Amino acid sequence: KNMYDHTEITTDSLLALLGSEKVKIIDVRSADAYNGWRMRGEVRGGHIKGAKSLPAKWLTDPEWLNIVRFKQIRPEDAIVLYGYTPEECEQTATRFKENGYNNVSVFHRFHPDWTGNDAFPMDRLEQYNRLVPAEWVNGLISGEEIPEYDNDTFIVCHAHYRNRDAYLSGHIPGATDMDTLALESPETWNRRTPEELKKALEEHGITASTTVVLYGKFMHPDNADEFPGSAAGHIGAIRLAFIMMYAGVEDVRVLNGGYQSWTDAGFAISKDDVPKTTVPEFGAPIPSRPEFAVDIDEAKEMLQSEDSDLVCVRSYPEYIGEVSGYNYIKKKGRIPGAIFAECGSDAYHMENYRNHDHTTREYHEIEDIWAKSGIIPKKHLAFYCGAGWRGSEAWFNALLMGWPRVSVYDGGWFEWSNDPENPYETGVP
Ligand SMILES: C[N+](C)(C)[C@@H](Cc1cnc[nH]1)C(=O)O
Ligand SMILES: [Cl-]
Ligand SMILES: [Cl-]
Ligand SMILES: [Mg+2]
Repeated sequence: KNMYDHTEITTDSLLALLGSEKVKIIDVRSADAYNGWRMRGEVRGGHIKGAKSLPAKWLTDPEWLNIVRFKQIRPEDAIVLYGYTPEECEQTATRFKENGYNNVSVFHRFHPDWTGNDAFPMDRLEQYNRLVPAEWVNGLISGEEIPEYDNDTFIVCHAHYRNRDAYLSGHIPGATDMDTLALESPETWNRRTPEELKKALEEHGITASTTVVLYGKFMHPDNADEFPGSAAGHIGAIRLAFIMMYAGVEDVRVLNGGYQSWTDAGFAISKDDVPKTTVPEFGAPIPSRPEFAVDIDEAKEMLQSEDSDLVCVRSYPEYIGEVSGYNYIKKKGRIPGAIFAECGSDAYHMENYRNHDHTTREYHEIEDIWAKSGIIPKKHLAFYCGAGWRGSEAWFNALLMGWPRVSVYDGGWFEWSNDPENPYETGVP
């Protein structure tokens, strides 16, 4: 065993192992490349079919070994690493060997050999171009040619909940801030009326034909604060992406991992308070995509329909009625008949849908876990949570997979429990 010299596996050998249950093929490129972005100009992007994502970026994470174990990558597995180059794999190969993995090989010919021949199977996140890497945003704001972009009008929007300091403390150059209160009402925590959305989008400089790039800043939400949501900026960004896509912005992108991805890439930060450039007319009837939103009467119908389900994206203490999740909800319990899809640790964290760096979790893992609960694309799914934020992030993950009938039930537990006639469950199921 040599911690620093790694066996090469040939293309022929790896081809013969694609179906092996005992082989784990590990893509150490960025998660955005794994999803399908052609980050080196390859003609076919994505990953080797069956490969898992383990970005070499994560080697500096003190919890690296726990990430690997949670991915079910075990020492008895044969580990095959690849990246754009075998040199990109060397540190990861050594890290596996230092932690008791004795069967570790490096595949040298993923690019250009594997990517370049159409008989070598690859996979990709179907709608990966909605989930953009920092390098794409940098090219956009620099006026440079970038893939998956044919527009001439864009805006980069920094989302926050009543927390302008989230933006003023550091933001992507030229970006403007959007408080989530611009597009959702504090009375209902639902999306605002069409007339309000039209005015708010126009005042923020957004037309239906503007490419809107949304991101937020994660600032370590604390349940002891009056407004922990003010620190969950990137959930808020995906919430606004949902409302904008519902409203009719044709081209909405989300920066994968939010602000952390921008600074991790080494790009310059701005603290300017950028004034808005208003536009006079949104340019499309609102809402253009009403099917993206489900309200309570439709949600009740979906609970009675075989081809439909509500998907509860809340924490386990919320689900069993231990806590409400919120300092503004007193009632505790759950909507009867929903399928549980645990979000993470509480209302302000999405650990089960994210990596430690806040990029979206490897989509195969989300897909496979969902399938175990019957959360599958042949259904009409309405994702929901307390009041729509976490549900929007789950919804966006399904949208990225190309699922054809996914919605957010906007009202969530807030609306449901606000009517004392609605039934609810509590306790361990
Ligand atoms: C709808 N507001 C903005 C009031 C929510 C947003 C939210 C974040 N994670 C769950 N919900 C809140 O901050 O509690
Ligand atoms: Cl966040
Ligand atoms: Cl619930
Ligand atoms: Mg709501």
